[PDB]
Amino acid sequence: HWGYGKHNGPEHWHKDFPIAKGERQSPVDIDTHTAKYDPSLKPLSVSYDQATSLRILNNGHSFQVTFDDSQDKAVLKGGPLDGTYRLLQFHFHWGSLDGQGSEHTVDKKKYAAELHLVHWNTKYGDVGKAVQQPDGLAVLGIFLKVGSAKPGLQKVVDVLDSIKTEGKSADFTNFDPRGLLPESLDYWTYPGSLTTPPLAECVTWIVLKEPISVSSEQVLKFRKLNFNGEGEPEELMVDNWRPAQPLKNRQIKASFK
Ligand SMILES: NS(=O)(=O)c1ccc(-c2ccccc2)cc1
Ligand SMILES: [Zn+2]
Repeated sequence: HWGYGKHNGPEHWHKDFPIAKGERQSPVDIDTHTAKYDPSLKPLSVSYDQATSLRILNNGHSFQVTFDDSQDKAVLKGGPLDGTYRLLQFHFHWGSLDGQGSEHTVDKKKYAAELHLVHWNTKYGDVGKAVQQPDGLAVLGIFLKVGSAKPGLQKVVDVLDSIKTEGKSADFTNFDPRGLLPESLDYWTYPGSLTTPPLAECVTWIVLKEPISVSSEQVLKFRKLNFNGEGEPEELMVDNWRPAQPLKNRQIKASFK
């Protein structure tokens, strides 16, 4: 199946998922001088006070923290969105070195990593239905740069040796995703897609302008994870990012002047 190496990486994905060459693929480069300020954009509403985390999982392409989405516990609203979207999971994309790893770029600048908080539109009832709709998901993207440690990330870092290889999972209850957010919720937004297969064109992307800082020790622990399952030749889970895709007939809008 698909992955991030020479022979199964993003250049190959269109063969099994031909929407890879579609009209609203993600990620994209955010040209900040071309993105237009929209004064009609509302502030984001991030309501995570009741978030209920469940598990942390190595899925062979990232690690994921999954939440209870059977109720409106942790929801994203406002911004460019109409309706309520429930937080299902978050995961990251990162590099083998600090100068690459993010999926979106800002004036061609690459961050060391990128956090994706994945939400689905409750009017579609479940995420499987939502992925089939052009407004089915909203992914909140947050850049990571290397500098000071992010204290709200360390509980995640602490447990990664227990899910080194594909298929391993662990209890990861009582995690507060509010500890991963930057101060500002100013954002860019465009219509796009999932950045891994099935690459469905179902995502309103909301990318925050302010990155969070993480320490070199924290990102080091990401780079120690493995794509392989246990017992297979060890291939470090690094550079699990899709490069920027053609913007085509899309405009990126900014919530801030
Ligand atoms: N990297 S991402 O754009 O935030 C992403 C989120 C969810 C999914 C996904 C995969 C399978 C079923 C539902 C959602 C894929 C990519
Ligand atoms: Zn992602």
